[PDB]
Amino acid sequence: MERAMEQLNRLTRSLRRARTVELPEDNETAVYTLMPMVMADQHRSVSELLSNSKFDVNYAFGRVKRSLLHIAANCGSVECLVLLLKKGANPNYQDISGCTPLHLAARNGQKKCMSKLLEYSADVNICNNEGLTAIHWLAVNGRTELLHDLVQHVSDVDVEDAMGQTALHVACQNGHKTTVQCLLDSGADINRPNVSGATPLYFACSHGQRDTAQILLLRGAKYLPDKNGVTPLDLCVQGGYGETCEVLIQYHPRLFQTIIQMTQNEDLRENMLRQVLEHLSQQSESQYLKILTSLAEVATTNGHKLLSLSSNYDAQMKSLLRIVRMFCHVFRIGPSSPSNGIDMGYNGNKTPRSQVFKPLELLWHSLDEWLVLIATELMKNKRDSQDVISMTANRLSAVIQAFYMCCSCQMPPGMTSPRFIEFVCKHDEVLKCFVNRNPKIIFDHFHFLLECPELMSRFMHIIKAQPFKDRCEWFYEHLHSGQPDSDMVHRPVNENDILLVHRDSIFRSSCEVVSKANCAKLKQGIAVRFHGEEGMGQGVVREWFDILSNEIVNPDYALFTQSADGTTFQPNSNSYVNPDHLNYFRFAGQILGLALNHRQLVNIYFTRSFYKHILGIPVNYQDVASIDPEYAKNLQWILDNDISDLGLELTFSVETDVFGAMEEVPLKPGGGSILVTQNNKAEYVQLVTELRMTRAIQPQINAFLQGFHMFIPPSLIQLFDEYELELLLSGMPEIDVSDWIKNTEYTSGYEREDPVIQWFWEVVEDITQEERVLLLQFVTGSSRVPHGGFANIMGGSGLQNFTIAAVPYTPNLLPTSSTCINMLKLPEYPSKEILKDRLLVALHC
Amino acid sequence: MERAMEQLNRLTRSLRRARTVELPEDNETAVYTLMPMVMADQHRSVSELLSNSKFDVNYAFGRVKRSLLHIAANCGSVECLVLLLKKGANPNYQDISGCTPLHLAARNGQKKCMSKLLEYSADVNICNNEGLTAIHWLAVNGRTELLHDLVQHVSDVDVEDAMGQTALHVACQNGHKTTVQCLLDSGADINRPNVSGATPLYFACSHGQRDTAQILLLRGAKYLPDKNGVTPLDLCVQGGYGETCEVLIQYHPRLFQTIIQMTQNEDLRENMLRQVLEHLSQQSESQYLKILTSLAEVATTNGHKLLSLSSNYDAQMKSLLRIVRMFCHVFRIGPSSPSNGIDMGYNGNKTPRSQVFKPLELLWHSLDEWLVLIATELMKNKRDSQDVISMTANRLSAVIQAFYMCCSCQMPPGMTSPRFIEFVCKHDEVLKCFVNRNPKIIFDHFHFLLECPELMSRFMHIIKAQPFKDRCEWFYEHLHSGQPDSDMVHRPVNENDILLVHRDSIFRSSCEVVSKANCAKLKQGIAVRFHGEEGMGQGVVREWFDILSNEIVNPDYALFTQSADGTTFQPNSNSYVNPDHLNYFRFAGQILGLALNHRQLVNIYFTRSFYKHILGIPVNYQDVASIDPEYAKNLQWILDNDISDLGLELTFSVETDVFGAMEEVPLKPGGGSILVTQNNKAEYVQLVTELRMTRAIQPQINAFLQGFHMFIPPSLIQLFDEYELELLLSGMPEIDVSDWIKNTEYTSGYEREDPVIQWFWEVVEDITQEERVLLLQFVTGSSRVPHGGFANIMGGSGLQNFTIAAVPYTPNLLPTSSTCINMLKLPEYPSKEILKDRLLVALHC
Repeated sequence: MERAMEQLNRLTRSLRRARTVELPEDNETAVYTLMPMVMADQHRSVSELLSNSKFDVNYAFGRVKRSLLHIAANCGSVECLVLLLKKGANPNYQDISGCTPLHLAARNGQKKCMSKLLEYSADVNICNNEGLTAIHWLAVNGRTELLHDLVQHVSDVDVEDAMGQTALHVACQNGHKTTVQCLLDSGADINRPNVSGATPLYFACSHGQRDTAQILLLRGAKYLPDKNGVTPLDLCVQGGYGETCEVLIQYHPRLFQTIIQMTQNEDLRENMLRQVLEHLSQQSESQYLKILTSLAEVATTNGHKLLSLSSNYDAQMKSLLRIVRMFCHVFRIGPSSPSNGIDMGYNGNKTPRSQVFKPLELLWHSLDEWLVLIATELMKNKRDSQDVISMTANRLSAVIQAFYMCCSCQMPPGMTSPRFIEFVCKHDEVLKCFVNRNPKIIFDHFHFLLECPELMSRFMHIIKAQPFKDRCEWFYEHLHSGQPDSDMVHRPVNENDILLVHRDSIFRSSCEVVSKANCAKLKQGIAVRFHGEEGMGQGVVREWFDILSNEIVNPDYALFTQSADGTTFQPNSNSYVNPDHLNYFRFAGQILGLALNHRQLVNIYFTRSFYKHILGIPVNYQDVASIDPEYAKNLQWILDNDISDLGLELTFSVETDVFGAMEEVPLKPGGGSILVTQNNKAEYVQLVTELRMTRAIQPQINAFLQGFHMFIPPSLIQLFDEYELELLLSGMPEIDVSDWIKNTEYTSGYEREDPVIQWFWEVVEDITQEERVLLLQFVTGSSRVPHGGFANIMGGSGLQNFTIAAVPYTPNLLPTSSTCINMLKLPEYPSKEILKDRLLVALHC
Repeated sequence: MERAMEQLNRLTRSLRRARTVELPEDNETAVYTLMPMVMADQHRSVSELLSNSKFDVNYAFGRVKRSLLHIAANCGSVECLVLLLKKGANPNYQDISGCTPLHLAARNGQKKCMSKLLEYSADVNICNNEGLTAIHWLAVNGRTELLHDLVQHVSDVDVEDAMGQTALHVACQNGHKTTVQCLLDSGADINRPNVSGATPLYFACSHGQRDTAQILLLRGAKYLPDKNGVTPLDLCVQGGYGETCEVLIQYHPRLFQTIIQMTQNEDLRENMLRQVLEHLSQQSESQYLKILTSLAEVATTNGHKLLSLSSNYDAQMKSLLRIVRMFCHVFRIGPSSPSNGIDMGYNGNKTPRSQVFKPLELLWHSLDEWLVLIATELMKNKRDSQDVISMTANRLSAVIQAFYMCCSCQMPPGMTSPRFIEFVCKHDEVLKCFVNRNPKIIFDHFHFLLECPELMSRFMHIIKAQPFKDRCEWFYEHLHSGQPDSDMVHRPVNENDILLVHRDSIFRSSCEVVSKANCAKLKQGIAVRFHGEEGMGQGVVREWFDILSNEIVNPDYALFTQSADGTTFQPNSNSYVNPDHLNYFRFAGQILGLALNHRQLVNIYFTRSFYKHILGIPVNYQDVASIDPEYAKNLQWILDNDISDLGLELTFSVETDVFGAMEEVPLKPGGGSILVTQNNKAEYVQLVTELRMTRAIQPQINAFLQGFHMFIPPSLIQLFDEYELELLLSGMPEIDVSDWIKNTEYTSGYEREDPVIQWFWEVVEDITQEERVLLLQFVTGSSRVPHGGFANIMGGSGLQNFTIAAVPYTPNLLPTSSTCINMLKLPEYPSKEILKDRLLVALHC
């Protein structure tokens, strides 16, 4: 009969909202309704008509093949969970990844399921095929409360992955508290060696969990190395964190010495040691002393042992520096307080210096014990001057580097001790005797001993004591290195190495651009752009300079002029008319400052005065000649004469006919109140020159350098000679001896028939280009022959090719090059060997 | 004798600082010392020993060949300037560019030089070979003071470039005051026709110099067109500035009408007219009226003249809109005050409406005079229904577009007048009769008449009145256009169309990404990136979606489930457990929202309910069947029966067994206090359904759409049918009739021997793909056959290939597809033509 509808007649009336019929005859259908309702947490609904059914739970679903009993892990359906277990189940199934509802409850954080599951039970000691246990699952997650609420059910703390890790091994690898105390309360093993022999502790010293480690050593946790032999402590280094060591050392003060041993080694990136020592140094004064004290002893030891001659030059030496460099750095931060860094409040100290520095004093005394002998040895070796000398020199070279390092920190910034100088006072001989052997060297050991101008304030001395001929291939080092100082050999990078130029007004526009940027972004071969247009990288860069190669010397802002030669330039004294000029002078040197760093020439060259004022020299007498010959020619006549002869005196105040005013102005205060002494003849005119400069040069020159020194520091340049200097502004010349032969002019009734000229050419045609280029400028001032060759020489005004001038000028005297006359004046030597020998004496100087 | 040194013996003593000897015997030397000293402004120094010399000034220098007399232009060396002119000179030389020291003094701003030069004189009427005169040089620079101080020397104001420009022509082309008044005071010509006939005034109307123009028309400056015939006034338009016109019209009120004539034209970018009219409208109320009034008359005229049938469809129509569109825009800014914009303070007005709108009223009355007849014509044409009809329709179509434009501005935003509706009330017949002819059209004229839902709040009406068969190639328009609404056919661009994804957590990561951006940046086929890695543009984009094609339907956050069919999805009702879900639902639609805009499928498809809740439909009865058959099967049995039969009633409060509570809850307040009426049988269960939805669907659905509508507005979609909808989510299917033939299942003791099946296939194999795809889903619900073909069908649970079912089900009735049974139930038609004809009646519906 149709009474089968009667159950539904109840369902429709009052249960159709909640439920359907449990007679679809497919277990897959049952999940298609229950799978929500399980997750609905419909506690008893699941049972209501399920009271009739023929579908057991051991059948599962999904590609996982997972039962709803697993699913109940998710939403906390504890009542349905029980309802399932009234039906029965084997919860720790062979799930696809070795999982189980228990693990999944933990992941879902349903407490009561874990409880009610474990009011029943199924073995937890099981694992995933991926490795983990229930307990390990919780340890990484650090799921404390359930995990403490879990231990009551379970027997063993020997639980392990098949790999062997315990929960204990996890919680410090991850970093966590509570997992400790429970298992400590449970009585687990503290050393519990891994398969590799590692320990729970061994993790933490990789980690930085200072506080647990404070508990464990309190708890009595043992210290010991790996099965391989390494220590825990080598790791807390590479973790960089030092309070964890500070915690460690409260439990083991013994090991403080070990760090002094860990630094002798060389396996490390040294910087990490600084992190540690930086911190600890700021953890006591009494520490801070004993630290430095101990270091010096090591330094002192290795110092002696570098002089233990068998020591390799590599081993001891590198060990040394790594102690010293920090030692220098530590003193910068400086005398610590207990538990704290540098002693605040009181700027002095408790007289540490002897206690800390005594081990040095023996080494330096020991150094002195060698060096003082050594001066005797090489100096006494008078008739006769492998090289143990050069060997031992190198060993000491490291030490010589120390003597700046040890010394250059207990002084304000930049300033040196005269104690350094006193060292030089005794050993000056030997010091020359090294560079006598080692031209190759300065930028390695000595690199900074030069660098100080306050030492070069004397040690200009040795810079000259090494003469010119050695400087050539190291004049080249500044080219085929970067500048061999490492900040200049090296080029940085930045995310925006780009500048945008406005094309029609590059002279003022670039001033608006480059002023709007900072040095470090610009200390690089940066690419350049137009304003709103690309420029093909290097292309616009070529355009940008070589346009500025015009704009700079164009009278675009009333800025420069040509000197008396023509074919060159010198700044206009009158550029103070328009006050922005200094912004252009600062700008000017910056632009050139790039030109040399990245080493493409400029299509400009300048007179001699300008290079000289840059490079820092007091300009000599004869440079005057390019200003006006009628001035200089007659001053030369004065250099023969004295006050006794000429029957005239200089009024030491003269009409400073400048700025539309014959400004009566003295030579000098005090200088205005004297008459000419015979000694003064060149000396005031030097001052007239400098005072011919000061009116426009002095402010403007400084403005120019301060823009210039951005891109090269002033002191790298001290090698260079001003004559050679332009070669990086212009490249080497094509030495055009061929076209030179073509247009040699001759005077004094004079043509190549003269054997003097035959003897002349015979010397010329064996001369190095390193001297031919000098002679070219020595007599022209300017350098470059035009594009076609030496025939293109125009003399500025009238095509005066170069002239060779021999005259009855005394053989007892040296030449003078009538420069803008494009001429060199020479004495007629009597004979060949006299010419061939003494013409060299004439020309080299 | 050596007494020649005596002059220098004075020089050294007291003049060597200031001077040298003037005997170098080269005039080029003299410049090499003086060229500074000239610029030094050494007033008298230049003369001192120059008193003896043999070098005249007419010799010059540089590639310019320029004298120091020119150079004195620079620094104001008036005394030296005179000193030169004591020596004599011809200052207006044939300089290289036709220049002269006078021009150069002006450029350098040295007043006295200009004075002292012109205490002497040389003809200023000369010019540059580049074109300019002295006076023109000053005009552009606007160098007033010297220029006023200049006129006293000079005779003519007829001065001109050889091109013919006067100073007067310059100063307004550039914009400047003072040059006017001086020459006005001088008595220059105000019209002064150029070679092209242009005038000084003619420049200003290109320029915007309102104030001079205020002076000139005050001064009596004449108005007149070009030699070509164009006006000044056409330029002040394209300069966009209107007060200059406002200045103009104070002097010429007559021309106010001309702008009404300038807008009829079509040479212009219309926007500039808005700039003008925007301003002027805000320059009086009485203006503001007369403006709109005049416009309507033009509109009214052109309106009639569009109905002057000879008018081309292009000309009058475009003229119209350009009046109306502004007219609409003007009212937005709205009723102006005198001299000012919109009347502040009082939100009403002075009753403008009839005065402004009357010209419309005739046109619309005139429109009504046509349309009311026109309904008669086409409707009375009853036996018999080129096409002047379609022609005149198009003409009116423009007008029909007006009727929204004229109407949709005196109302708050979005809302319409029922006056519009009243128009439809009379003309509904004709309105259908157009689209009856014009399927092709809506997005051109009507585009917005649809767009209003408040009009579609009725005009849903005509959207259905046009039936399905027309929608196919315009269902395709949304594909082979963008969406044919222009904002969607068009894609914007931005400088950063880039998003950065984090690869291992794309589901939550992308939520962190896309929430961190704004719509307009994202309304584009934007490229995508990984976090710290590139992704090959389209590649990661494919990866990003097609990973999300998994992540979305993965139970990754407890979000979706599979529906009863399997092989599809529906949202989990239980996703309210974890409150961020709405952020994912909003997120969800956004992600899909891109998928359709840029038209690559998703590797997902959904059930029918989900599409229906999206698209805005009230879900029908039979969609229920995918939820539970045991529910739906028995409700079907109820649809045969009524309260009279079944002997049962629904308790209108039932156990809402949800959230672990048999929540006794009514059907509805008021619904809970009734018993079943026979009419109610489907009606409450609809409400049960919607209330089976509301518990989870209602909040979540809205969250999903609000993320979705970002990338398509809701109303573009109103064309679509939900069945066809998925094709843009999945692409068209490979219609696999071949493999379909291979695995056709058969039941009711039934195999292809039956002629019914022969008659079946005979109909099937002529069916369009546009209907075959429907039938596939009509009986499967799901769409896609797996990769290998129709043989891969798995039925979800048990490989139930599709089944064809014919039964003694009455021929008087239509099919029902037992869908997840993969079956279609059909009546056995008695004969072939009955099958061939009436099976169509069965299947199309």
